[PDB]
Amino acid sequence: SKVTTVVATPGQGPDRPQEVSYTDTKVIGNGSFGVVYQAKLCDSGELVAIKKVLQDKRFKNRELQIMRKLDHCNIVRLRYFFYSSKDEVYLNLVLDYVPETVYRVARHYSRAKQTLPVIYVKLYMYQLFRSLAYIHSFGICHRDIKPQNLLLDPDTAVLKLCDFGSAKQLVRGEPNVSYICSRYYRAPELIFGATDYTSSIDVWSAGCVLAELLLGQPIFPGDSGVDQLVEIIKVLGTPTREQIREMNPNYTEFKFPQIKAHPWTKVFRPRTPPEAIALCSRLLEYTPTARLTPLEACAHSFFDELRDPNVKLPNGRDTPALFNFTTQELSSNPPLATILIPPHA
Ligand SMILES: O=C(Nc1ccccn1)[C@@H]1CCN(C(=O)CCc2ccccc2F)C1
Ligand SMILES: [Cl-]
Repeated sequence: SKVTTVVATPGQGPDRPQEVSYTDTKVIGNGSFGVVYQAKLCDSGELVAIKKVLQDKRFKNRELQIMRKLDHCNIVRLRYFFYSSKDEVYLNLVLDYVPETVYRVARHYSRAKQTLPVIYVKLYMYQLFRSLAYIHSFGICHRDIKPQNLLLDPDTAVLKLCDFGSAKQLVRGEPNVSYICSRYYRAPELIFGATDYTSSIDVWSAGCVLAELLLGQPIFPGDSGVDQLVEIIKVLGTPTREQIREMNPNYTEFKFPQIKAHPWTKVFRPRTPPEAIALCSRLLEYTPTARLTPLEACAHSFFDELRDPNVKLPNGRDTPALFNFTTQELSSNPPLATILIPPHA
């Protein structure tokens, strides 16, 4: 029956603080940056996650500034934020609580020697690509796409991208650090130490998630960058000098095993949908500019089942909102609306 009452600022809308009381506070992880609590809002009884992070006095929090601009069905919702306190200041991000992650669901299937039904692979990957299409339209790259950062409501099948702690607006000409993004999901250009990478690193990472959901395990594992590259070269083949330059190591000797392109069909298990494999090959490309855009991925034939008017979830419910595209979200390529928004929508 303990209640904490704070004066917190809404995430969206004008900077107008209000009194917010929450209860049933409990720790649900230490996210390196700080602690993450779960709580229940007294008024509505809705569950929230509170991400407590040490506030730098010098500059405003980049995660916060990005989160306040974002408003999308497939991105974790910032309800409130407030400051508290050691004698240092802590920023608290109050987020809509989502009970599961793709990581946890995938692992349950994995250690039961089962593959996740393709319907869920389609649903999760499509919603990820929508979230990426949205943030990329602002020039914002996530830079840490991985199964742990993909929240899931198992009932509604709604996926929400979270953890914008590494997220940044990439401006052509300005260099960016190459040591972001988690091991297994790092694009080759990042491994090669490129600082002139684009939002297409997120597409590579998304491709790694797709393959993982199909395979039941990470496609490019390895404790070192060298090990990872070998696993990449085993699938994609040895990168041509042309492809190397576009990834952008520049100065640093080449010298990889001269291995042939292992055909994509033999990578996955026998009855893996051909379109799933086709999609992978167009996401996991050496040349960054050669990779599909998020919006192009959404319109790929692998997701056709989702656009079928009779499609429903295995639990009987309707699919979540898949077609409520905005102008912002479609700006990369508006003509695609004729595929993305089907007749019945
Ligand atoms: O954290 C969650 N939801 C959430 C978090 C932040 C914002 C919205 N929703 C769920 C509830 C518990 N989850 C977990 O994966 C276990 C907790 C956990 C373990 C290790 C590292 C971090 C962490 F949060 C996923
Ligand atoms: Cl599920």
